[PDB]
Amino acid sequence: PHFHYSLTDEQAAELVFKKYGVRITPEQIAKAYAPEQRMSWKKSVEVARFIKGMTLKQAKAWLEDVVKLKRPIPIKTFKKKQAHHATPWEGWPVAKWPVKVAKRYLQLLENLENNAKFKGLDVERLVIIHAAAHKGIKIPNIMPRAFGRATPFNEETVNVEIVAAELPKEVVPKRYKLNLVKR
RNA sequence: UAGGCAAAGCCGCCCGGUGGAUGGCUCGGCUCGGGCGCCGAAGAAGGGCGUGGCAAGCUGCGAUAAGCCCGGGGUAGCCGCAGGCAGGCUUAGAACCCGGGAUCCCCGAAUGGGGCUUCCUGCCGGGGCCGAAUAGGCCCCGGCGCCCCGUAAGGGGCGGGAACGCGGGGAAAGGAAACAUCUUAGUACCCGCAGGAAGGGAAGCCAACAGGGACCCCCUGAGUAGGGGCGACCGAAAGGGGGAUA
RNA sequence: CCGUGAGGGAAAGCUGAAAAGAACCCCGGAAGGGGGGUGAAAAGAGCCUGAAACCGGGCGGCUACAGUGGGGCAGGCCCGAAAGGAUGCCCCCUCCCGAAGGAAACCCCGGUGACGGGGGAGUACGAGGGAGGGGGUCCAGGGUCUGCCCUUACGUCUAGAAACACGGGCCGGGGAGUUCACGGCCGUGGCGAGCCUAAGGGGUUCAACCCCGGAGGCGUAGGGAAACCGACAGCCCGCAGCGGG
RNA sequence: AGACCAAUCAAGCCCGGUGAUAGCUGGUUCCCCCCGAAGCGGGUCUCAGCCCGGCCUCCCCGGAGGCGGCCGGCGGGGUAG
RNA sequence: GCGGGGGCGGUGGGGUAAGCCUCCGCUCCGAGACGGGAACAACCGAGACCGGGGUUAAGGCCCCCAAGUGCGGGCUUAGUGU
RNA sequence: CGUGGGGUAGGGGGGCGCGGCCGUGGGGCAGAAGCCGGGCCGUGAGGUCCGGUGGACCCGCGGCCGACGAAGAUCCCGGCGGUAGUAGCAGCGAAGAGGGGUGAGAAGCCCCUCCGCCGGAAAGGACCAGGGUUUCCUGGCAACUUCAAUAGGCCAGGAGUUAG
RNA sequence: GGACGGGGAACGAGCCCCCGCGCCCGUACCGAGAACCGACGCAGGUGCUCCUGGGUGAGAAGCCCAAGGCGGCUCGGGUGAC
RNA sequence: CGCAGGUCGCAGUGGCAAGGGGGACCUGACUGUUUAACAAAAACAUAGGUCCCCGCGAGCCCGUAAGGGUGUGUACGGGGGC
RNA sequence: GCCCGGCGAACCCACCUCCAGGUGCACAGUCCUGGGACCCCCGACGGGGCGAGAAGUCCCUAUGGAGCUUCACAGCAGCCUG
RNA sequence: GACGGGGUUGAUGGGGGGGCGGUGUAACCCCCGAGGGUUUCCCGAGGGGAGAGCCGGCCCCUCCCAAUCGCCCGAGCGUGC
Ligand SMILES: [Mg+2]
Ligand SMILES: [Mg+2]
Ligand SMILES: [Mg+2]
Ligand SMILES: [Mg+2]
Ligand SMILES: [Mg+2]
Ligand SMILES: [Mg+2]
Ligand SMILES: [Mg+2]
Ligand SMILES: [Mg+2]
Ligand SMILES: [Mg+2]
Ligand SMILES: [Mg+2]
Ligand SMILES: [Mg+2]
Ligand SMILES: [Mg+2]
Ligand SMILES: [Mg+2]
Ligand SMILES: [Mg+2]
Ligand SMILES: [Mg+2]
Ligand SMILES: [Mg+2]
Ligand SMILES: [Mg+2]
Ligand SMILES: [Mg+2]
Ligand SMILES: [Mg+2]
Ligand SMILES: [Mg+2]
Ligand SMILES: [Mg+2]
Ligand SMILES: [Mg+2]
Ligand SMILES: [Mg+2]
Ligand SMILES: [Mg+2]
Ligand SMILES: [Mg+2]
Ligand SMILES: [Mg+2]
Ligand SMILES: [Mg+2]
Ligand SMILES: [Mg+2]
Ligand SMILES: [Mg+2]
Ligand SMILES: [Mg+2]
Ligand SMILES: [Mg+2]
Ligand SMILES: [Mg+2]
Ligand SMILES: [Mg+2]
Ligand SMILES: [Mg+2]
Ligand SMILES: [Mg+2]
Ligand SMILES: [Mg+2]
Ligand SMILES: [Mg+2]
Ligand SMILES: [Mg+2]
Ligand SMILES: [Mg+2]
Ligand SMILES: [Mg+2]
Ligand SMILES: [Mg+2]
Ligand SMILES: [Mg+2]
Ligand SMILES: [Mg+2]
Ligand SMILES: [Mg+2]
Ligand SMILES: [Mg+2]
Ligand SMILES: [Mg+2]
Ligand SMILES: [Mg+2]
Ligand SMILES: [Mg+2]
Ligand SMILES: [Mg+2]
Ligand SMILES: [Mg+2]
Ligand SMILES: [Mg+2]
Ligand SMILES: [Mg+2]
Ligand SMILES: [Mg+2]
Ligand SMILES: [Mg+2]
Ligand SMILES: [Mg+2]
Ligand SMILES: [Mg+2]
Ligand SMILES: [Mg+2]
Ligand SMILES: [Mg+2]
Ligand SMILES: [Mg+2]
Ligand SMILES: [Mg+2]
Ligand SMILES: [Mg+2]
Ligand SMILES: [Mg+2]
Ligand SMILES: [Mg+2]
Ligand SMILES: [Mg+2]
Ligand SMILES: [Mg+2]
Repeated sequence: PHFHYSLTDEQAAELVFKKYGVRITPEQIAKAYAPEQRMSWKKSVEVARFIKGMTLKQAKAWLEDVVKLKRPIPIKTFKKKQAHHATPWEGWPVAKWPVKVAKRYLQLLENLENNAKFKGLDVERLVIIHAAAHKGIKIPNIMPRAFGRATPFNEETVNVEIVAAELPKEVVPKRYKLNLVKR
């Protein structure tokens, strides 16, 4: 089945003008989709939020450091009973190192890099403008319990969509922006 | 002081994901009316197993195994559900439909005898094979159930079928605002036995001095007479009108 | 498929007119993704439409010194194309009429006084209803937030429910006075000292419809257990109505 | 030990009678308009039910009187004190 | 519908008493909105079709809170009391 | 005209909606039903229109009939939440490590070395019932294994049980 | 298997050599802390049912080690508060 | 299996393995059995004691019946109580 | 256990609740009058939420059961007798 | 999570040397040893001497190794009373 994006190319350009002050055409937009990935759905949402507004190289470098357990990911929404940690950013103490989710996002970023390159876009000026994860279909399974009862033990898959735009180099951020209160 | 100005969180709309509602559809169901109505030792119904080039299920079929023969209809396509890959069949008339035949494994009333495994095994007669042998052994085919009728030759019963029919055995729950007689009910259910229908049927009748005229079924008589802790409740018959008529 | 067994037993329909069932290029270990195609439409084989709950993203409003939901009034921000008004709405000014109600300054009389009374004055004003002029730009409606005022979840039995009385996590779909017989009564319709046919029969354009069928049922008379017997227009009061004054 | 007789025993399980019965408990689905109660008396194996009256409602007949108040005339009464 | 309940009155009758039991009567709640009583079915006021204007009822008028730090006399020293 | 306007149970009177039928009048591929949002009308049940989506049926009016209206029944069936990236994946006296290979990818698959546990046995040898292909070979990783996987009692294809 | 009897033939063995025949069904694998039953790849139950070397020791006890098997009673790492 | 001598340790059945003991009362004699899943007991049973029905075509018990159990038995026996 | 990586449920859930003293179907998160609180997150606990679990087994009621008893009302076998 | 110290302009952890401490005297060598035998050059539990040996989640000294390379946050402007 085909999966649609929450945002069409026409509104992606409109969003780019609203956030960067520049006008671009749908020819400067690259997309990729990773349907039904077997990974944590809550941590996928946190990753998509964090890498939005990064350049593609910035997101790749950070995620490659999550895999090595050298940089964490902030957990803003799914934080009940999650411990605090020292963080490289400012304004939020709840952090995780989702290795499995990071590896899948790196494959999606690899597909997105190719899709932009195939269009002739300059990858150094590619900026992630929209990222979203969705709970996909469930793969049902049961866990036998005590007293003759069985309870659900499900694999909830994740649909990840990503859209990036090629911006003029004079408006592209050159460093990480890591004030999470202001972000 | 308020704005630029933002945490986590809240509300609303749009888009997406999830979900499968709604709407439309319908080769399915249900109800009613009409027809038609038995199958089985000539081995049934039911079941098991097998059967397709690639085939698991369903459907069909039975080692001749989605099929064989003859005839009629039907003419050019065909190889079931089932839209694939091959290879074939068919104008010397197929597929398909209808009638008649052939084949029809094992179990099954199952019937030579067993059967704790739908498989095993005996005797007799005939045949084949191994074998030097005519011995011995092995294999194939046929007969071999019980109870009966008949002098015998021979013949009969058995099992099945959605409901309906005939004979017998035969409750309780509930109701009676408790409950026992009673009712429920000669019901549920059980046992036996038939047919395409069964049962009934040809006055030791009914009536009332006037007369009907075998029987069954329908309408009525009638919730009347009558039965009944005369309570709950139960409940005709003759007569009259019809279906049909022997 | 469940139970040793007697027995018990689900869920599950829909591509398109036509496969035209997605060539080809790039990426991926692969599921697959991007580009590019087919078609009227992706309707993409996880296949019509594709709601809500639910989750993600975007947008609008709020957000860390202020206790929550609902209603009214006033305001902030945002939407306000169509289907509503724009002959609108708002402000100012002027004019007219005006219900119930209705002052004040000031003069006079009283009281220690709060205040009362006569005049001013049924005036100024007053719900609303009419007419005109100047100025402005959207108004209505909607989302959200703030201020002020008001405000004790629902369903239920109960004398008494916000109850520390019980039931519901949410959403969708489903989910409860029916039919026959008999009786009483009502509202109408047909016929009327009569009313209706039942089963059934003939025809049909064949369960409809037309015609036949009066058996029987109820009514026309009651009293009595039964044998048995078996019925009014005479007088008064008087509503309606009619006639007289 | 009223143990155990297939997770079942002061009387198994399966299917049937069977939609057993329940004066008891739960539920009973759209809108507006008119009027508007009762928990009293009597009887009942009656006391968580039901029937006959009181109280509600709707329709019809009938046809001129009626009475939660007061005054007076004529009566009754045996309480407070 | 045949479970009633609150206020007041019959020293009702009973009971140590009871937000107690059992009668008699008016009213109210049940089935009655609203103002006052701090909250509060039945205490006080009062009965609501909808919108608006006005005036009163109970009760209140230092602030919370609309309206008086209202007027004369007297008492209390306990924050009694309100 | 009314010193008319509260109301539970209950009685009485009128209307709205849903599915079909008998009539009548219409709409629809120049877009029906359904669906999302919105304006207008009605006290209200509800009606109607607009924009979007959709792709073939539907509606007004009169009459008639019902398998006819849900917020609730520890209601039924399905779906899906918060809980929550939480509990558990400890306890029953074994456990791993280094190097190499394979592979897209290796703590975990294969080989060696080191370390450990059983040894009258939750563990080695045999084997009944029961199971029925789980056996063996080749290949594989969507699902399955409380984690991983290139492994496997899993999946696909092939094969295998010999008696005086 | 033997003995004790009865009947029959003229041949003929339990010894030696030599010839022939022996049907039908089962046979893989697990046999259990993952192949059985318990909804499960379940610390239970079935089956430890039958068998087991050396040292110590009374011992088929425990402990240690062979033959033989296992690291699959199918999560890993860090920290060293309560 | 014993004797003599030497000698070390906190500890010599050094780990492993492996009884705490005594006095008295109540109670059931004892071993045994029991509420599978809250009771293991003083409850049940028991050997022993005693009573009853019975000479067998009996006594007691099962079956609608045909018939059956005790009984392939016989008072030193079968059945039934305490 | 806690922290990291991986898998990934359930109970329960009208909505969801700072404290005091009142009031009320007499034991209030939601009403009244006060007192406080910058918001969010982690660990822990078990005082409260008349916490969750289970249509109270206690007790009563029903013209409800079951089983058991006998000197209940009846009935049927079995045995004895004509 | 936080907190505190150091971060080359440095003794922050390790290594090395030294101090202090725990245990109890390793190896090698020499002597004694109940007794027995290849007769007294061998066996032999054990005792003595010299040397301790092993070890430190403590202290000092010494740059030998590592405190590196790097990644971020951050006010700046208006308006009214
Ligand atoms: Mg179990
Ligand atoms: Mg997952
Ligand atoms: Mg935020
Ligand atoms: Mg057959
Ligand atoms: Mg046979
Ligand atoms: Mg027959
Ligand atoms: Mg019945
Ligand atoms: Mg009865
Ligand atoms: Mg009874
Ligand atoms: Mg006949
Ligand atoms: Mg006949
Ligand atoms: Mg009868
Ligand atoms: Mg679709
Ligand atoms: Mg507009
Ligand atoms: Mg307009
Ligand atoms: Mg109650
Ligand atoms: Mg009560
Ligand atoms: Mg309530
Ligand atoms: Mg209740
Ligand atoms: Mg609940
Ligand atoms: Mg007992
Ligand atoms: Mg029984
Ligand atoms: Mg019974
Ligand atoms: Mg039953
Ligand atoms: Mg009224
Ligand atoms: Mg009740
Ligand atoms: Mg008088
Ligand atoms: Mg007196
Ligand atoms: Mg009463
Ligand atoms: Mg009273
Ligand atoms: Mg009531
Ligand atoms: Mg008040
Ligand atoms: Mg004031
Ligand atoms: Mg009214
Ligand atoms: Mg109509
Ligand atoms: Mg309701
Ligand atoms: Mg549910
Ligand atoms: Mg959940
Ligand atoms: Mg844990
Ligand atoms: Mg061990
Ligand atoms: Mg392990
Ligand atoms: Mg060992
Ligand atoms: Mg041992
Ligand atoms: Mg073994
Ligand atoms: Mg294998
Ligand atoms: Mg293999
Ligand atoms: Mg397999
Ligand atoms: Mg074998
Ligand atoms: Mg296991
Ligand atoms: Mg070995
Ligand atoms: Mg762990
Ligand atoms: Mg020990
Ligand atoms: Mg004893
Ligand atoms: Mg027990
Ligand atoms: Mg015990
Ligand atoms: Mg005893
Ligand atoms: Mg004695
Ligand atoms: Mg005695
Ligand atoms: Mg974790
Ligand atoms: Mg109180
Ligand atoms: Mg509460
Ligand atoms: Mg906690
Ligand atoms: Mg109860
Ligand atoms: Mg109960
Ligand atoms: Mg009673």
